[PDB]
Amino acid sequence: MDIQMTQTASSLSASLGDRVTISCRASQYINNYLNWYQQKPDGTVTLLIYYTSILHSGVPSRFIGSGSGTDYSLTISNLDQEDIATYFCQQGYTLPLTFGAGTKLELKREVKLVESGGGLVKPGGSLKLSCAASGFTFSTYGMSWVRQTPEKRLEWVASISGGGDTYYTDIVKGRVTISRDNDRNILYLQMSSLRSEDTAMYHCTRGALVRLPHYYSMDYWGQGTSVTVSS
Ligand SMILES: COc1ccc(-c2cc(Cl)c(Cl)c(Cl)c2)cc1Cl
Ligand code: NA
Repeated sequence: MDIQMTQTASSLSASLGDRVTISCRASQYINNYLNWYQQKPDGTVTLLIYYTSILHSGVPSRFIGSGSGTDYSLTISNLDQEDIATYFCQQGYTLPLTFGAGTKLELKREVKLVESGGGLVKPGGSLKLSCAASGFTFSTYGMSWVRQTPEKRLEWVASISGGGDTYYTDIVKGRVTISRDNDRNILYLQMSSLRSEDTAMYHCTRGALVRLPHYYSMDYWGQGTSVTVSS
């Protein structure tokens, strides 16, 4: 069954210099295969921590990731203006990949992925999303689509290995097809028979293999392309 990730706090209110702790609970054991993402106010998503406690490139040791079993946390000390953002945890232990609903921090008082092809369609319509990749050896990396719903949740849609193996979340199976062109360095999502609940911003992400056989982090995110499905 699906692993539910729970972030009990939807927002925490803090002052500059404060220390804040964001909880993340898994509904079952995830073997410490927990990633944390930061989404800035402008929508940009970056990887923050992977494998519970390993800091991603560029992240200062003011951030500490902790936890085991089902109980995890992210602590940010010496809170800075640049930390005002929404933080999401994500388990990478079993499919479907699942995210917590996010915890916003509020104050009191190179590699490129570019998505295109979104649009507005009626239920039952079709769209082809594209993600142009540059700045890395595209054919060696797993790639994914992750959508952000109007309620601001992150939902994994599909992933494809460098060699073309594919994986989908159940609710899109048989309705979308992920594919890639390793000569043109483009990732695709063909969407058919669209449904209203598919309305979301679709982000393409690069997967970094953390531990075999298939524990990944999403180490780079595009800004997304919007899909709207309306009667
Ligand atoms: C059987 O379990 C799995 C199979 C595949 C993937 C998976 C996750 C990501 Cl993010 C990428 Cl990019 C890829 Cl290519 C595969 C993950 C799991 Cl847990
Ligand atoms: Na507030």
